[PDB]
Amino acid sequence: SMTFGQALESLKRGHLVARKGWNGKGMFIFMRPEDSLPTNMIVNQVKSLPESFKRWVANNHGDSETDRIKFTAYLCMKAADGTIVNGWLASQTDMLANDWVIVE
Amino acid sequence: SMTFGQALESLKRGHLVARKGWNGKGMFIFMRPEDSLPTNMIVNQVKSLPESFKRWVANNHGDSETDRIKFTAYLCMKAADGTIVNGWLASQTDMLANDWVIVE
Amino acid sequence: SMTFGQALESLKRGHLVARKGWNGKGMFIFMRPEDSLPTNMIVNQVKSLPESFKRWVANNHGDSETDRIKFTAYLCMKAADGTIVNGWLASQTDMLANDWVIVE
Amino acid sequence: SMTFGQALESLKRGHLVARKGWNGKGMFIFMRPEDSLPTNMIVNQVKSLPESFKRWVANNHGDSETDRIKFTAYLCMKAADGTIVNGWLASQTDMLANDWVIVE
Ligand SMILES: Nc1nc2c(ncn2[C@@H]2O[C@@H]3COP(=O)(O)O[C@H]4[C@@H](O)[C@H](n5cnc6c(=O)[nH]c(N)nc65)O[C@@H]4COP(=O)(O)O[C@H]3[C@H]2O)c(=O)[nH]1
Ligand SMILES: Nc1nc2c(ncn2[C@@H]2O[C@@H]3COP(=O)(O)O[C@H]4[C@@H](O)[C@H](n5cnc6c(=O)[nH]c(N)nc65)O[C@@H]4COP(=O)(O)O[C@H]3[C@H]2O)c(=O)[nH]1
Repeated sequence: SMTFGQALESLKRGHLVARKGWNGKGMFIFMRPEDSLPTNMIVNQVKSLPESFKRWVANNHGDSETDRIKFTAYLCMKAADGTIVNGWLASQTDMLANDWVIVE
Repeated sequence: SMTFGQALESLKRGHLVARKGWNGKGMFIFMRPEDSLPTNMIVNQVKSLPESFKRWVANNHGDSETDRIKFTAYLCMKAADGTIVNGWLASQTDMLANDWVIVE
Repeated sequence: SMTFGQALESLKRGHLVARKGWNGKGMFIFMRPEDSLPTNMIVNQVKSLPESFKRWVANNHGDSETDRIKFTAYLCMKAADGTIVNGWLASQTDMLANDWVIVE
Repeated sequence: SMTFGQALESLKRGHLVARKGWNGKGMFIFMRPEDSLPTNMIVNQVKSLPESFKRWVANNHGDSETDRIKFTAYLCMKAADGTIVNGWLASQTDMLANDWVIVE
């Protein structure tokens, strides 16, 4: 069994982790990596951003081929139902628990 | 000024919102949309997923051209420093505040 | 059939609320009220604070100044197991869902 | 120069911790301890609970049964403005950062 801090260090190394308290169900959390993207690609290609954000980027960067915007790493959950919940957050219980385990 | 609930309804409609308490700084939050992705593309194309997740998908879906996995909508923050924080979360203060405003 | 924003407005008015899927486990959330306490009370009376915090207050707030410290309102959950989780937080799913209901 | 996991272990041992960038504003987080309270006390004594919750306990827990209710440990923040934010939550950035420090 691990603390949440050990779970986090495992997540940073690319592993899948879970809490025993979740009682299996095929649930686990994982980390999606950071990347820095060109603003022109943000404006002209990226599907998964709302138009208001893309318009803001376009207004402040124009046609720049060199400007970039950093998208941070973040945690996600593969839920029991199979869906990926982007932006998983840790409850007080999760943060203080010592029942974390490695899934992969 | 708006409650967090009004801010959320604005976010669902694609707007950028902020709290006055943040004191400007060009900060705002926004919603990234939901999508359902083919598992073959998850395995063979998606860059922004860790290899452990991609290997799990490959082992359970193989070469399927029809299986899909849903990635939920989520909130993000465009921070003062210009970075996009994926998976923004609301503090108790944020949830209970009535100083939310529309940015765009 | 209530958004999270409407659930929050109901919580601010003292109700117990839940998402429909929680019914089987009987979970709900509620809001604990704000209060402002005098520094002497914090240092010498309040049991539910760690010694380091009481000590910080004593040394960074003379109780000779007449100062009070505000303890903010916050959300809590009555869990399936019957425990009270202080400091409940909303997942992306919870924030964007429209299946909230009033329990009382 | 501490991960969030090491910060959590220090919090569990009663310390006040912060991220380095918080120094200018003097913010820190701390853990409030768990306790178990008898139901009669919850219904008839505890001020810092809403009436609906006290009423729920009274009607879903006879105080004739000898039952106690556990109130979990949780994190809090001493904010820049000096207020105590009950139920502090960790952002993705906070969870993945390695700039945590012990304040006391
Ligand atoms: N709604 C939704 N769609 C998803 C999600 N994950 C993947 N997709 C879809 O899969 C496409 C390819 O993802 P990719 O290979 O990571 O290719 C991505 C990736 O390389 C990069 N990118 C965009 N946003 C981020 C981000 O927040 N973090 C990282 N690390 N890369 C990102 O930009 C490329 C193009 O992005 P898109 O045009 O959006 O193209 C995305 C998008 O249509 C998700 O969680 N939600
Ligand atoms: N560990 C733990 N114990 C709990 C909890 N809820 C109640 N108690 C216990 O019940 C006692 C009485 O609570 P109270 O009548 O609300 O009486 C409280 C309340 O009036 C006030 N107070 C302290 N902290 C807060 C806070 O964060 N918010 C509010 N609104 N009042 C607070 O100070 C009084 C004395 O506090 P204590 O000496 O701590 O005394 C508390 C504490 O021993 C909980 O969630 N966790």
